[PDB]
Amino acid sequence: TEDNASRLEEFSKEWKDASDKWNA
Amino acid sequence: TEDNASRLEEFSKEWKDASDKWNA
Repeated sequence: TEDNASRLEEFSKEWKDASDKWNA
Repeated sequence: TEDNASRLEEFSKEWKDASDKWNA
């Protein structure tokens, strides 16, 4: 569970970067 | 674990919105 949570906390940065890129 | 699951259930809506936007 904690490993999966760490994976998602890592992936959220990538998703935020993608959303910021696509907002422009 | 339950807080992380709630976070992912919230984020899935945003990902679905992004996929729907990019399908057009």
